[PDB]
Amino acid sequence: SHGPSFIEYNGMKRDPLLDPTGEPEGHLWRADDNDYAPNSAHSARTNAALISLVRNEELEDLISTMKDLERTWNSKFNYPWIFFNDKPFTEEFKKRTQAETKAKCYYEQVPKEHWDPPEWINMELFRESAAILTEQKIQYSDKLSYHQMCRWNSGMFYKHPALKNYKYYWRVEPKVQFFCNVDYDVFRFMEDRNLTYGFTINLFDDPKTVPTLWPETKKFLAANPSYLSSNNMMGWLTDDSLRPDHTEAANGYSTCHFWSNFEIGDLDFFRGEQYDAYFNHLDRAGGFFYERWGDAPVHSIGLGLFADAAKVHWFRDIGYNHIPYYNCPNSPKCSKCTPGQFYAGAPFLAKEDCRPSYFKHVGMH
Ligand code: NA
Ligand code: NA
Repeated sequence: SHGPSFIEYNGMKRDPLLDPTGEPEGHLWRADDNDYAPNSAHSARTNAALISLVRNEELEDLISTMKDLERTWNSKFNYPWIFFNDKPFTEEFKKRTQAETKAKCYYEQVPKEHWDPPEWINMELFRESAAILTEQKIQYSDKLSYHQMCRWNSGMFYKHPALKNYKYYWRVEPKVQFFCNVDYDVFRFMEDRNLTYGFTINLFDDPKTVPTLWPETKKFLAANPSYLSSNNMMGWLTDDSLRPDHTEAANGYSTCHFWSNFEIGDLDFFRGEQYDAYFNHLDRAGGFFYERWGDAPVHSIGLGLFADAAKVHWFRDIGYNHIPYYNCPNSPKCSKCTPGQFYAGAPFLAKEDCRPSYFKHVGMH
């Protein structure tokens, strides 16, 4: 039912999002039953934050996003927002953002050591490979800052001092929509079930951004044979049954990833020995700069090799859009999205959905 449609792969045959979509099973923490007052010192909030890497120039898009997340969820639960940027935030940014929430907002700067390329990266080699990716990649002109963002999301955000006393994060990107009321504390949902990571969308990537990522991953695994988890996603990570040319071009990796612009995650997974050693291996290999290794594939591979797959959750009930893709469930809590419509735009976008592989090899839990 949830398997692949072919005409050539052309997306999902029957999207599970069409099924009546409700809340997860088990105990759920409700706002009407608990102290979630924004300034209460004895609230039901766990140690979690909404986080966003965002520039001053993206303020208007951020405000639209905050309005959706607040209306659908955070106006009831009042978790804090923590904003990150390599430059200082303006007073206008601070005033406008804090005006959209009753929760506390924090404004943080990424340190130089978490943003500047590391010493071992040769900037001439960077510029040469960037010129080639610029020539090859569709609707793409390279910038150093894209690579710095990917590296920051991959290995640095969870080392930031501001997050030291936090265990969970919900990553939010400046220009996104949320469509569905969510009436339970998602952070404590994760905590009570010892969940590691939550996603809404699962996509193929551009193999040109990651050609040596899987080869470098295999080198890391050969050097650290005890790191591979028992409940791993090797079948999903190495699948070639939907788009075999992607898997060939990325040298053994399907390119499939959790679409990391949305994440709800356990910071302590990424801080752990296994994932962080993986990140540092990749950091030394140089592919964050000499290629364009995305934080999405890097997170997805890390989770798929080192996490328990039973602790990774599809948040099917969180209606979500980041252009051009959607997670829109069939629920009366949602509005202004079409249930089960994966994409908006030209029909060639349909094949970018990797959930039929993820659901086969890992599951829909
Ligand atoms: Na309450
Ligand atoms: Na290009």
